[PDB]
Amino acid sequence: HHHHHMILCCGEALIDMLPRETTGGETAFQPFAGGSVFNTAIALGRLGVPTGFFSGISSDFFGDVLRDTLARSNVDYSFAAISNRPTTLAFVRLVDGQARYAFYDENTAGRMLSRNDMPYVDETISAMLFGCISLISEPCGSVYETLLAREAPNRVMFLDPNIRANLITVRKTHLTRMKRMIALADIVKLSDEDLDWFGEKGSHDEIAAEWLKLGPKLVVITKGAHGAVAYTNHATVPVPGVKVDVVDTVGAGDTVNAGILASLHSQGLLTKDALANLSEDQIHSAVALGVRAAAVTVSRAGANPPWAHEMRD
Amino acid sequence: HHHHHMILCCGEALIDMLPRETTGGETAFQPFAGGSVFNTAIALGRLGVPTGFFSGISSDFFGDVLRDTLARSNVDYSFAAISNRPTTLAFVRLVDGQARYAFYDENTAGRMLSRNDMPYVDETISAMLFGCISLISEPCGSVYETLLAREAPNRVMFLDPNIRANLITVRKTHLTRMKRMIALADIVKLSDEDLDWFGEKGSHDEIAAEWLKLGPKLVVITKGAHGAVAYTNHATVPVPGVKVDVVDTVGAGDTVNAGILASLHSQGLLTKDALANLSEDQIHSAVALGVRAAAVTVSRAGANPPWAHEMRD
Ligand code: NA
Ligand code: NA
Ligand code: NA
Ligand code: NA
Ligand code: NA
Ligand code: NA
Ligand code: NA
Ligand code: NA
Repeated sequence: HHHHHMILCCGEALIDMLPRETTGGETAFQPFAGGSVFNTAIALGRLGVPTGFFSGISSDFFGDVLRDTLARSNVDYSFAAISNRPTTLAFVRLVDGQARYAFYDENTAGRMLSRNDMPYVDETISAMLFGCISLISEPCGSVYETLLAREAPNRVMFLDPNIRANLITVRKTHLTRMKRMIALADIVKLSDEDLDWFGEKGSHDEIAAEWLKLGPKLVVITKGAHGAVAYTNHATVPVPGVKVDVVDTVGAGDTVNAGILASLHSQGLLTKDALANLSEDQIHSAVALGVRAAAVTVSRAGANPPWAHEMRD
Repeated sequence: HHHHHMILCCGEALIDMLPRETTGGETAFQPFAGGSVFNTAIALGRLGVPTGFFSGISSDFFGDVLRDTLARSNVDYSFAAISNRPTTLAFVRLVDGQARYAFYDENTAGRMLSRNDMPYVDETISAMLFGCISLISEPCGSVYETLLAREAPNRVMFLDPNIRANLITVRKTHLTRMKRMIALADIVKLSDEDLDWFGEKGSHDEIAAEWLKLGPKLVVITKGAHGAVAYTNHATVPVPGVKVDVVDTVGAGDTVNAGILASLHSQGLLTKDALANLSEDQIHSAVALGVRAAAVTVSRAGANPPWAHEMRD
């Protein structure tokens, strides 16, 4: 009965433009489907969760790449708003030792979203997910914030404040905005790197405790190779990392999101009441699935999350 | 004395994003410096003509590619207006048999040019050059049109209406605008493909005759492999093509522009009076240089025009 309820992901869908060598031996940019909320919808799709995607998607050929990717991962993107504006591009370049970024998001299909584009949300939507860059950008951010505010009292809200300082150099109004978004979330997952960008005092375990009093019932901090720690009002759950050979980490965190949600969905715990009474074991299963799933992704030039027929054992 | 006068190119500078294969065996886009007026400035630079470039150039890394390319071809781009807006991108993709295009020009450094950015033009500027896409785009087009109108009475104007239907599907106001630009030009060069987009009656040789009455003293129609025909009020000059093995044709026409101008510059004929009295031989030398120079470009994945120390014999 809970099994057919949908998780509706709301946020950015973009193209990661990553440097590769041509056969001629020179630098080119290879287009990958991407975006944190997008990547999470894909991973939820591949895990067999009924998944929706609300966003602004272009009708150009890059938009085509995104819709094709969603469709092949069984994500329902009928919610999405299609226009003739271009697709967001995120450029990564290697200069000497380090990466440099260029964010091409002028007048895009994603950025120029409108209140009128807001989707109808009925009782078959058990949970919704929001991300950082789309919530912070203007004018689309106003739309997603509105949507989050409206449905927060009705449904499970998952928030991933993935700070991308490299894409958009972050300021206070961004940390200010994100902070007042946290209040509206039931589940919050962020990396230890993300949490540091918030200027808050104390231990990581201490910060999590403050946020649990702000409305979230579950806070998850991810620690790269070292796995993650999950915090609620009833427990703290360390989950060890998994050793694997890493090609890259694009979309790794997004897969963690998906595993946590898929497990809770599967366990039939995606209600506000059930999240308030999670046992230690239920928390561990969710975060562990998240970690296992991300193990696969980092292996093969992700964002390329695992199908559920992968991870079979 | 005429030898130190500068040709000032005014128009777009963009990045051609062309499909290549990665070592991994998949499609990527390789960034090339490009833009018709840009390509022409480069070629004039490499031919040893004192050359200027007025345009809108980004401060991002794509903008860096363009400034580096200009600098290494000895083009003076101090006239250019630098801002923090992104660089124009022109995507080409091969789908089945044919090419498909995507033009990414939202809120760019090039497109958002202003009246205030207009350059000071003194008596050391013998000639100026304008192109199509920048003259048609808004709001930058208003700026270039203004500039052309102001300096037309003072200096030699060269106009290249290179129609790019694939980049921007062309409408009447574009043909209307281009047409009323032609009046202000002393030299006009366009391809037979370009001329067809104008809906005008009669033979190509007939059309050229009409335009010569509109103000232009010299009209050149290029015919791909078959070379070109040059028209004035005193003569008609067929110039045969050159047989070469062609890698591509990006920037070919732009090199023709440069050779015509370089030759006239060298011959000391870049004045309104001298263009009104060109002999048959003087016309032939100019257009022939244009054709020879373009022979080199089409050979090596241009826009990559010849240095004058190439073409040495
Ligand atoms: Na397209
Ligand atoms: Na914008
Ligand atoms: Na966006
Ligand atoms: Na990966
Ligand atoms: Na940059
Ligand atoms: Na614009
Ligand atoms: Na432009
Ligand atoms: Na070429």
